[PDB]
Amino acid sequence: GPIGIPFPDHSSDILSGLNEQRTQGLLCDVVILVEGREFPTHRSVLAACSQYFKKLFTSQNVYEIDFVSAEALTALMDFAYTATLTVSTANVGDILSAARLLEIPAVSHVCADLLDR
Amino acid sequence: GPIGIPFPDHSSDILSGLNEQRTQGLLCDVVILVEGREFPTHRSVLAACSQYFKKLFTSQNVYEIDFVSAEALTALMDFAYTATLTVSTANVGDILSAARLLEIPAVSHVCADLLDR
Repeated sequence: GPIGIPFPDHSSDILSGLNEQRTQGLLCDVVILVEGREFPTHRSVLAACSQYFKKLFTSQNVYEIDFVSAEALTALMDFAYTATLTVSTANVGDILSAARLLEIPAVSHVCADLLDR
Repeated sequence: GPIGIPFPDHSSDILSGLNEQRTQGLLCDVVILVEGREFPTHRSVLAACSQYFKKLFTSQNVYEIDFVSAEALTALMDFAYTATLTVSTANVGDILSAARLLEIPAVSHVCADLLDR
């Protein structure tokens, strides 16, 4: 009969490979531009993470985003590609604003819970 | 801050979204053709998963892959996008030869051991 063989580290290894690709600018199909900083990424990974980008890409190589800061987009990209959110009580309000406009629920829920109320 | 908050299930969330994309033919940038069967996929994900595909995509939009069976490619694509490989007594040597040619070392190790037993 069929045997299922699970691979515990597989999804981490796939994400690590996609992160290596943006870091080298290899096989990226899109560039986001925010405050003069370029972010080579994958439209597929952005859409799996952000309902804003999913909507944008399912209806250019370059997309200029004006409604978030470069600092916040950097935190949010690093999270999408590495699974770790780097944040301070100085920039958490900025990260939360951006996560709410880009519609990234994991981030927007954790940031708002830190600040609730 | 700065403080690195880990999200332990994020990598599986990303892969789940990539798998939904593939299952529907959405945001897929390449088609693999094997025995008249069409598999819409992402070259970034295949390269992250297979050293053969990494070299191929970093060296068209449709590729006919004649050196693996449709049965073996189906199993290996499901693996790439889900983290579980499903095999049987009857198809294990076939998945083992495809994993060696596609340079997917994690799969060939498990399959070799299954076959030798």
